[PDB]
Amino acid sequence: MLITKIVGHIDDYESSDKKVDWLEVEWEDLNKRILRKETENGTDIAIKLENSGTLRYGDVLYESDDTLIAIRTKLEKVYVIKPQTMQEMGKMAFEIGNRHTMCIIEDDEILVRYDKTLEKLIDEVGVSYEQSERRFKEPFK
Amino acid sequence: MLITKIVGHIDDYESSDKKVDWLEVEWEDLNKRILRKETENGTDIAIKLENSGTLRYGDVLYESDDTLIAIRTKLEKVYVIKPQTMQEMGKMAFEIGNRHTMCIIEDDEILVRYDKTLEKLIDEVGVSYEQSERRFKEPFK
Ligand code: NI
Ligand SMILES: [Zn+2]
Repeated sequence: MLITKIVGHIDDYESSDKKVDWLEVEWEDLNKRILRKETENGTDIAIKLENSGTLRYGDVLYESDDTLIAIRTKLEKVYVIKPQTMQEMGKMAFEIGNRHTMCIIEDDEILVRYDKTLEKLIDEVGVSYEQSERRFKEPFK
Repeated sequence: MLITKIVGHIDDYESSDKKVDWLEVEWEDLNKRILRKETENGTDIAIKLENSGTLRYGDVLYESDDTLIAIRTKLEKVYVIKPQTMQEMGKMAFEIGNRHTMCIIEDDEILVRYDKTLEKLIDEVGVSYEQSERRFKEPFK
Protein backbone atom coordinates (compact mmCIF):
# COMPACT_ATOMS: atom_id res chain seq x y z
CA MET A 1 0.00 0.00 0.00
CA LEU A 2 1.50 3.51 -0.80
CA ILE A 3 0.66 6.08 1.88
CA THR A 4 0.90 9.74 0.87
CA LYS A 5 -1.10 11.36 3.64
CA ILE A 6 -2.07 10.82 7.29
CA VAL A 7 -5.70 10.26 7.76
CA GLY A 8 -6.28 10.59 11.53
CA HIS A 9 -5.15 10.17 15.11
CA ILE A 10 -5.49 6.76 16.80
CA ASP A 11 -6.76 8.11 20.18
CA ASP A 12 -9.86 9.46 18.23
CA TYR A 13 -10.91 5.84 17.59
CA GLU A 14 -11.14 4.78 21.20
CA SER A 15 -14.80 3.59 20.78
CA SER A 16 -14.41 2.39 17.24
CA ASP A 17 -15.07 -1.22 16.59
CA LYS A 18 -12.27 -1.31 14.02
CA LYS A 19 -9.36 -3.55 14.71
CA VAL A 20 -5.82 -1.91 14.81
CA ASP A 21 -3.00 -3.43 12.68
CA TRP A 22 0.05 -1.65 14.25
CA LEU A 23 2.89 -0.48 12.05
CA GLU A 24 5.80 -0.53 14.52
CA VAL A 25 8.66 1.89 13.76
CA GLU A 26 12.04 2.90 15.21
CA TRP A 27 12.55 6.03 17.23
CA GLU A 28 14.56 7.33 14.22
CA ASP A 29 11.44 6.97 12.08
CA LEU A 30 9.51 9.68 13.94
CA ASN A 31 9.18 12.81 11.86
CA LYS A 32 10.43 11.06 8.62
CA ARG A 33 8.54 11.65 5.33
CA ILE A 34 9.64 8.38 3.58
CA LEU A 35 9.54 4.94 5.16
CA ARG A 36 9.11 1.33 3.99
CA LYS A 37 8.00 -1.23 6.50
CA GLU A 38 5.64 -4.16 7.18
CA THR A 39 2.79 -4.05 9.69
CA GLU A 40 2.24 -6.65 12.53
CA ASN A 41 -0.23 -8.33 10.15
CA GLY A 42 2.17 -8.48 7.17
CA THR A 43 0.87 -5.54 5.10
CA ASP A 44 3.74 -3.91 3.17
CA ILE A 45 3.60 -0.06 3.77
CA ALA A 46 5.49 2.52 1.58
CA ILE A 47 5.12 5.94 3.13
CA LYS A 48 5.91 8.81 0.75
CA LEU A 49 4.38 11.79 2.38
CA GLU A 50 3.04 14.26 -0.11
CA ASN A 51 2.88 17.20 2.34
CA SER A 52 6.07 18.64 3.72
CA GLY A 53 4.20 16.41 6.27
CA THR A 54 6.03 14.05 8.64
CA LEU A 55 5.18 10.90 10.64
CA ARG A 56 4.12 11.04 14.25
CA TYR A 57 3.40 8.55 17.01
CA GLY A 58 -0.20 7.48 16.86
CA ASP A 59 -0.88 8.66 13.27
CA VAL A 60 -3.44 6.55 11.36
CA LEU A 61 -2.27 5.62 7.85
CA TYR A 62 -5.29 3.74 6.53
CA GLU A 63 -8.88 3.22 7.55
CA SER A 64 -11.09 0.53 5.98
CA ASP A 65 -14.58 -0.59 7.02
CA ASP A 66 -13.09 -2.84 9.65
CA THR A 67 -9.31 -2.12 10.08
CA LEU A 68 -7.03 0.82 11.06
CA ILE A 69 -3.30 0.86 10.36
CA ALA A 70 -1.64 3.14 12.96
CA ILE A 71 1.98 3.96 13.95
CA ARG A 72 3.69 3.34 17.27
CA THR A 73 7.32 2.98 18.20
CA LYS A 74 8.69 -0.31 19.37
CA LEU A 75 8.73 -1.14 23.16
CA GLU A 76 12.40 -1.10 24.07
CA LYS A 77 14.76 -1.29 27.00
CA VAL A 78 15.81 2.09 28.45
CA TYR A 79 17.77 3.73 31.26
CA VAL A 80 15.97 6.60 33.07
CA ILE A 81 18.84 8.73 34.42
CA LYS A 82 17.83 10.70 37.57
CA PRO A 83 20.29 13.44 38.44
CA GLN A 84 19.77 14.93 41.83
CA THR A 85 21.47 18.33 41.36
CA MET A 86 21.87 20.87 38.57
CA GLN A 87 25.60 20.05 38.30
CA GLU A 88 24.70 16.36 37.94
CA MET A 89 22.13 17.00 35.16
CA GLY A 90 24.72 19.16 33.41
CA LYS A 91 27.69 16.86 33.50
CA MET A 92 25.57 13.88 32.54
CA ALA A 93 23.85 15.57 29.59
CA PHE A 94 27.15 17.07 28.47
CA GLU A 95 28.79 13.64 28.34
CA ILE A 96 25.77 12.23 26.44
CA GLY A 97 25.92 15.20 23.94
CA ASN A 98 29.68 14.80 23.55
CA ARG A 99 29.19 11.12 22.66
CA HIS A 100 26.41 12.07 20.15
CA THR A 101 24.02 9.69 21.89
CA MET A 102 20.26 10.17 21.34
CA CYS A 103 18.30 11.07 24.44
CA ILE A 104 15.18 12.85 25.68
CA ILE A 105 15.44 15.30 28.47
CA GLU A 106 12.26 16.13 30.32
CA ASP A 107 12.27 17.92 33.63
CA ASP A 108 14.84 16.25 35.91
CA GLU A 109 15.41 13.05 33.86
CA ILE A 110 17.28 11.92 30.81
CA LEU A 111 15.94 9.02 28.84
CA VAL A 112 18.37 6.90 26.74
CA ARG A 113 18.42 3.45 25.00
CA TYR A 114 19.73 0.64 27.18
CA ASP A 115 23.41 0.30 26.36
CA LYS A 116 26.09 -1.29 28.54
CA THR A 117 28.98 0.85 27.25
CA LEU A 118 27.06 4.00 28.35
CA GLU A 119 26.22 2.50 31.74
CA LYS A 120 29.97 2.70 32.43
CA LEU A 121 29.97 6.46 31.63
CA ILE A 122 26.84 7.02 33.82
CA ASP A 123 28.99 5.52 36.62
CA GLU A 124 31.97 7.77 36.00
CA VAL A 125 29.65 10.77 36.26
CA GLY A 126 28.08 9.08 39.29
CA VAL A 127 24.31 9.57 38.73
CA SER A 128 21.54 7.21 39.86
CA TYR A 129 19.55 5.57 37.07
CA GLU A 130 16.89 2.91 36.75
CA GLN A 131 16.40 0.47 33.94
CA SER A 132 12.93 0.21 32.30
CA GLU A 133 10.88 -0.09 29.00
CA ARG A 134 9.39 2.69 26.87
CA ARG A 135 8.06 3.37 23.44
CA PHE A 136 9.82 6.59 22.40
CA LYS A 137 7.09 9.09 21.62
CA GLU A 138 9.04 12.17 20.52
CA PRO A 139 11.45 12.55 17.62
CA PHE A 140 15.15 13.11 17.83
CA LYS A 141 16.09 15.59 16.26
CA MET B 1 64.25 30.67 37.23
CA LEU B 2 63.68 26.91 36.73
CA ILE B 3 60.69 25.30 38.48
CA THR B 4 60.81 21.50 38.85
CA LYS B 5 58.36 21.08 41.73
CA ILE B 6 55.39 22.91 43.18
CA VAL B 7 56.01 24.29 46.62
CA GLY B 8 52.52 25.07 47.86
CA HIS B 9 48.86 25.96 47.32
CA ILE B 10 48.08 29.75 47.12
CA ASP B 11 44.81 29.50 49.16
CA ASP B 12 46.85 28.25 52.19
CA TYR B 13 48.57 31.72 52.37
CA GLU B 14 45.58 33.79 53.42
CA SER B 15 47.32 35.13 56.60
CA SER B 16 50.63 35.95 54.89
CA ASP B 17 51.99 39.46 54.31
CA LYS B 18 53.85 38.36 51.14
CA LYS B 19 53.00 39.81 47.75
CA VAL B 20 51.71 37.47 45.07
CA ASP B 21 53.26 37.71 41.69
CA TRP B 22 50.96 35.92 39.42
CA LEU B 23 52.06 33.80 36.56
CA GLU B 24 49.02 34.02 34.22
CA VAL B 25 48.58 31.11 31.82
CA GLU B 26 46.06 29.96 29.33
CA TRP B 27 43.21 27.54 30.11
CA GLU B 28 44.93 24.99 27.85
CA ASP B 29 48.18 25.37 29.96
CA LEU B 30 46.62 23.64 32.94
CA ASN B 31 47.89 20.12 33.37
CA LYS B 32 50.94 20.91 31.19
CA ARG B 33 54.38 19.81 32.53
CA ILE B 34 56.49 22.32 30.58
CA LEU B 35 55.84 26.03 30.02
CA ARG B 36 57.91 29.21 29.95
CA LYS B 37 56.34 32.59 30.45
CA GLU B 38 56.89 35.83 32.41
CA THR B 39 54.99 36.72 35.59
CA GLU B 40 52.88 39.88 35.80
CA ASN B 41 55.91 41.52 37.46
CA GLY B 42 58.34 40.50 34.61
CA THR B 43 60.08 37.43 36.20
CA ASP B 44 60.88 34.80 33.63
CA ILE B 45 59.58 31.33 34.75
CA ALA B 46 60.73 28.10 33.17
CA ILE B 47 58.48 25.21 34.32
CA LYS B 48 59.79 21.70 33.68
CA LEU B 49 58.08 19.56 36.23
CA GLU B 50 60.25 16.62 37.33
CA ASN B 51 58.38 13.38 37.76
CA SER B 52 55.11 13.34 35.86
CA GLY B 53 54.07 16.50 37.81
CA THR B 54 51.38 18.72 36.16
CA LEU B 55 50.40 22.36 36.73
CA ARG B 56 47.20 23.41 38.42
CA TYR B 57 45.47 26.62 39.08
CA GLY B 58 46.73 27.94 42.41
CA ASP B 59 50.08 26.09 42.47
CA VAL B 60 52.81 28.15 44.29
CA LEU B 61 55.95 27.86 42.16
CA TYR B 62 58.30 29.98 44.32
CA GLU B 63 58.32 31.60 47.77
CA SER B 64 60.93 34.22 48.91
CA ASP B 65 60.95 36.23 52.14
CA ASP B 66 58.59 38.81 50.55
CA THR B 67 57.00 37.10 47.48
CA LEU B 68 54.86 34.12 46.23
CA ILE B 69 54.80 33.33 42.56
CA ALA B 70 51.51 31.43 41.89
CA ILE B 71 49.64 30.18 38.75
CA ARG B 72 46.24 31.54 37.69
CA THR B 73 44.66 31.48 34.27
CA LYS B 74 44.02 34.76 32.42
CA LEU B 75 40.78 36.72 32.86
CA GLU B 76 38.93 36.43 29.67
CA LYS B 77 35.60 37.14 27.98
CA VAL B 78 32.98 34.47 28.80
CA TYR B 79 29.30 33.75 28.76
CA VAL B 80 27.97 32.69 32.10
CA ILE B 81 24.86 30.51 31.28
CA LYS B 82 22.41 30.43 34.14
CA PRO B 83 19.80 27.67 33.52
CA GLN B 84 16.82 28.14 35.91
CA THR B 85 15.37 24.54 35.69
CA MET B 86 16.86 21.05 35.58
CA GLN B 87 15.40 20.73 32.08
CA GLU B 88 17.21 23.97 31.04
CA MET B 89 20.53 22.73 32.50
CA GLY B 90 20.21 19.38 30.70
CA LYS B 91 19.19 20.65 27.26
CA MET B 92 21.84 23.43 27.30
CA ALA B 93 24.65 21.06 28.39
CA PHE B 94 23.59 18.51 25.80
CA GLU B 95 23.80 21.08 23.06
CA ILE B 96 27.29 22.36 24.21
CA GLY B 97 28.59 18.72 24.48
CA ASN B 98 27.10 17.92 21.01
CA ARG B 99 29.10 20.85 19.45
CA HIS B 100 32.25 19.82 21.43
CA THR B 101 32.52 23.30 23.02
CA MET B 102 34.96 23.40 25.97
CA CYS B 103 33.13 24.38 29.17
CA ILE B 104 33.10 24.19 32.93
CA ILE B 105 29.96 23.13 34.58
CA GLU B 106 29.87 24.13 38.28
CA ASP B 107 26.77 23.84 40.41
CA ASP B 108 24.00 25.60 38.43
CA GLU B 109 26.15 27.38 35.81
CA ILE B 110 27.85 26.65 32.52
CA LEU B 111 30.95 28.80 31.73
CA VAL B 112 32.16 29.06 28.09
CA ARG B 113 34.43 31.34 26.06
CA TYR B 114 32.82 34.42 24.51
CA ASP B 115 31.88 33.33 21.03
CA LYS B 116 29.21 35.21 19.10
CA THR B 117 28.12 32.17 17.09
CA LEU B 118 26.86 30.58 20.33
CA GLU B 119 24.20 33.14 21.00
CA LYS B 120 21.97 31.58 18.33
CA LEU B 121 22.23 28.23 20.17
CA ILE B 122 21.71 29.65 23.68
CA ASP B 123 18.69 31.56 22.41
CA GLU B 124 17.38 28.35 20.68
CA VAL B 125 17.46 26.40 24.02
CA GLY B 126 16.04 29.43 25.85
CA VAL B 127 18.47 30.00 28.69
CA SER B 128 19.51 33.17 30.50
CA TYR B 129 23.09 34.15 30.26
CA GLU B 130 25.33 37.05 30.94
CA GLN B 131 28.50 38.15 29.20
CA SER B 132 31.34 38.72 31.65
CA GLU B 133 35.07 38.12 32.42
CA ARG B 134 36.18 35.00 34.37
CA ARG B 135 39.24 32.81 34.74
CA PHE B 136 38.83 29.15 33.85
CA LYS B 137 39.93 27.19 36.93
CA GLU B 138 39.92 23.50 35.87
CA PRO B 139 41.57 21.79 32.97
CA PHE B 140 39.31 20.67 30.17
CA LYS B 141 39.67 16.95 30.20
NI1 NI C 1 31.56 14.88 17.04
ZN1 LIG D 1 -6.88 12.99 18.49
